[PDB]
Amino acid sequence: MRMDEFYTKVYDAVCEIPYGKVSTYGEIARYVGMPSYARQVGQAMKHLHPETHVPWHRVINSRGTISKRDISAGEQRQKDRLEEEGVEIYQTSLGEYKLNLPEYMWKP
DNA sequence: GCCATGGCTAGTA
DNA sequence: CTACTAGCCATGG
Repeated sequence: MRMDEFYTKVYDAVCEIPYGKVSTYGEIARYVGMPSYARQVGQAMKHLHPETHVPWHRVINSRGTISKRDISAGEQRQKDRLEEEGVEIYQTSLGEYKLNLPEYMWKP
């Protein structure tokens, strides 16, 4: 399998998500049959124009937190998205937006 | 050829 | 609970 097909598969998947629930970079590389490519899933999302109707925000690291993404402050748009999604979000000791991971994982 | 990034994971201290 | 490991891997200079 080449890239770009890859990219799409992902995108389609991240639309397969149910409003409210979420998944995980790894939990998606694993799925589109490309287990190891978790890190590329981040990038895939990193790309994306702001004009999209794709559910970027509702996706996280296996830690069940908003990944750092060092270069950004959309970490907030991601937050202010799901407290909008009804998903309850709790800020954390020395920073961090975390939340009950397994209330919201996704299943066929 | 190289390394330096990256929205990563899964260990084990 | 945190911190710091291995490994993983495009992508671009």
